[PDB]
Amino acid sequence: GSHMQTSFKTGDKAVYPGQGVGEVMGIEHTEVAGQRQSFYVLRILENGMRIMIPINKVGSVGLREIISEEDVKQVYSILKEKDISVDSTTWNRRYREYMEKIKTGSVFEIAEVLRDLYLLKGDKDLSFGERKMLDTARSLLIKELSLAKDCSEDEIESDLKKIFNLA
Repeated sequence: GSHMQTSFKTGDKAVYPGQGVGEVMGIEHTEVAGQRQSFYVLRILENGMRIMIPINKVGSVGLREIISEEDVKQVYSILKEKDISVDSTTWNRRYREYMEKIKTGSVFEIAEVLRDLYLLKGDKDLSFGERKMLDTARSLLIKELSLAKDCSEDEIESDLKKIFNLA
């Protein structure tokens, strides 16, 4: 053959503002009320769903890849120190500087946030108010670190046992 492409086939991960849980598996050609149109075959890593992102409605790109395994390695090193265990007095003040990190959901930030609350209780079963911040941070921990995972959430959720020494 000769012609058999669109924009970018399988080989890059793509993350739009809404989900990001997916990997490019090629381009599918559908028909919108009888019109020839192309879409990125984003294969959802969560359950195996199929999103068809429009290669044209996205304008310039629309779908922007997240951090790479390079970051995932650095991030682990930020939390690998079990000596960050904040005091219960300063903890109330530490809640504030960590509350702002949840707004950004920055990978290097969230990992530090959740870690602080994790070591604050020693185990994963945080208190009512600690679990409230941790629940939002955990949902982002495995979202960014998802790169080194490429599997069930248990991959990153369990990494925390080797980092915070939960076992």
